[PDB]
Amino acid sequence: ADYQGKNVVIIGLGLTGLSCVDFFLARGVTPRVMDTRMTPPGLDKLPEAVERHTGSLNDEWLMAADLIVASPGIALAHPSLSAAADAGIEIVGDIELFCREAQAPIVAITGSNGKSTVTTLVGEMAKAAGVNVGVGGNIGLPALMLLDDECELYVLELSSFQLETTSSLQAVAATILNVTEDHMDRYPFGLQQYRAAKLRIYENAKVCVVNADDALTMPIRGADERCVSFGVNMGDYHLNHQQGETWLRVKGEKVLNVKEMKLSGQHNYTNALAALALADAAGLPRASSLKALTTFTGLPHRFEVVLEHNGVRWINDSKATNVGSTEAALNGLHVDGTLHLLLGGDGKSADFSPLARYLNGDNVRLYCFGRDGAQLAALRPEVAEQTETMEQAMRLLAPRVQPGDMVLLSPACASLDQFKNFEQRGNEFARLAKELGGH
Ligand SMILES: Nc1ncnc2c1ncn2[C@@H]1O[C@H](COP(=O)(O)OP(=O)(O)O)[C@@H](O)[C@H]1O
Ligand SMILES: [Ca+2]
Ligand SMILES: [Ca+2]
Ligand SMILES: [Ca+2]
Ligand SMILES: [Mg+2]
Ligand SMILES: [Mg+2]
Ligand SMILES: [Mg+2]
Repeated sequence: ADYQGKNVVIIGLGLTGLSCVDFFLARGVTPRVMDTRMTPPGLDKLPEAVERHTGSLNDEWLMAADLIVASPGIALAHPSLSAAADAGIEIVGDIELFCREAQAPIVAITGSNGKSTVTTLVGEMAKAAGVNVGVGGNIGLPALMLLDDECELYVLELSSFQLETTSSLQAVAATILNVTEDHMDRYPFGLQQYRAAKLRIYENAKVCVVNADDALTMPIRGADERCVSFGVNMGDYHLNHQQGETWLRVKGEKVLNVKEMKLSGQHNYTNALAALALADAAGLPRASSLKALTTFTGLPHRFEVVLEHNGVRWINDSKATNVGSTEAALNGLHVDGTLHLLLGGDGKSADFSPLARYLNGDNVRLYCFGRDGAQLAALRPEVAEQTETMEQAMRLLAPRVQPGDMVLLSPACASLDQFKNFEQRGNEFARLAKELGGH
């Protein structure tokens, strides 16, 4: 598309907004930019020529624009944007700009949880085939930074927020991995409104990879001839457990024993299935995609085995900052002895009731900490202890573990009451696991 001579206004000075600034400058267009923060981080990366307004939105700049490029962090429902829309001003996001320029096929991945794992895994499948693949879309690698005529395949992680402002995506393969009650400040009409944003990913997709276990991932008018499913018990791509072992199964055929993989957890096995389905649909060779499943290490803090010693597996799932992530960790969980489950932090008013279903059984102990520890201990008080900190909780459980046990940090909560971020929480857990369980 051609933006020469247009009055372009960008909202957001995070890395996404900065990537939009670069996009227009590279095309000889000098945009204006605004951010509601007084001192956004990206301010000191801007060139002198770019007019900027911080500390609020600038309504007259919006109402004068030919094109508004909105960060995913502001809602189309914000009054200033609604007023611009009412005036007929075009509002797009970075992904819309990307889709108008992309000259290679796009694999598009959304869902409440699992996006970065599946996106990274599809990217590894492409790399194993020797494809110059561009993987991005998260806040650390905005999609526009990937645009290059040398790129042969794009693999994008897309949020519901980005999909709301995107109309031109034509994915070769698209998935909604799952939909769980989250992000509800932005979706005041509930789960079906959150879903509706994600459902946009299937518009004009050639193949829709759907979750056989989550009906909210089905396209809006239902399953159609484009749909390929993945699931635990059944689907085009599913899991087979027999005689103590587990295999990935595709169209009625085992393709891989999961012992060849480096990932753990049933939900990571279904992530592997979704990735394989997407890669297959994209035209990547099956053999190299399976090879990638055997070499992919997984991402830090995503149900990550940081120590396996003396028959005890210590699992850093610090990125489980919400209930849906921890529920998926507990569902189908394989533990020979006792699960020592670490829950805690700032739960952001979540309903933890869903976790109760998994917390019966004589082989579970809860160790609850942080701001909302008392609420988490209440799930099942007779097997629960409460401490202030994660380290205190780990020192409580360490003398009790036995071969066959699992120590799982899957907090279901944000870390910011006690840590700088979830990476610091997971790194501290890994340090303590080695101190306390390594000998
Ligand atoms: N398919 C899934 N369903 C639910 N939770 C998942 C799934 N895949 C991974 N998770 C968990 O969600 C958290 C974030 O995983 P990640 O792959 O970073 O997702 P996202 O990029 O969507 O934030 C981790 O706790 C991880 O174990
Ligand atoms: Ca802003
Ligand atoms: Ca206490
Ligand atoms: Ca956090
Ligand atoms: Mg992500
Ligand atoms: Mg079901
Ligand atoms: Mg609170």
